[PDB]
Amino acid sequence: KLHKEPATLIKAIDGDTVKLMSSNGSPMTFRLLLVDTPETKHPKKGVEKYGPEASAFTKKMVENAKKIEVEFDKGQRTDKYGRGLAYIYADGKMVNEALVRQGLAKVAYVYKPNNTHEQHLRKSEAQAKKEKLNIWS
Ligand SMILES: Cc1cn([C@H]2C[C@H](OP(=O)(O)O)[C@@H](COP(=O)(O)O)O2)c(=O)[nH]c1=O
Ligand SMILES: [Ca+2]
Repeated sequence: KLHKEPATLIKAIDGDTVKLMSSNGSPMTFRLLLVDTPETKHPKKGVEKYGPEASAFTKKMVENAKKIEVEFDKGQRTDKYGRGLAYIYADGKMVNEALVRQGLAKVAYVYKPNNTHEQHLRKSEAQAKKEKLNIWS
């Protein structure tokens, strides 16, 4: 149902933003749907706590994968900054979920109709909270 396709890593930027080579054949910046990892680049809030950890996690995950796939939700495919909005998978593992599960991101920016995996992400977030991991420590 959801549109999914292969992509190739260009570079990991931070915990929730990565540059990939789309099936299109064009280099694009992707921002992970439904999550927010702590900031590491913008002068507002600074280098938030867990930022570097979130960044390291994502980098590790995409750099070690055999296969990267991008899955678009049902509504808009790009944000106002021109970033592609998707669920990213590394060897069939959802990075968006992986981060939440570890308490390295919170569920955020839920913009209907792009919320197909919201409940899934929410459950993982509840578990991380319950286990008092990283952000929830
Ligand atoms: C995740 C996501 C973020 N965004 C926008 C909202 C925020 O804009 P503003 O910058 O105007 O606040 C910003 C959050 O991204 P970052 O966490 O990368 O900064 O990107 C969307 O528009 N749609 C989305 O699905
Ligand atoms: Ca962020």
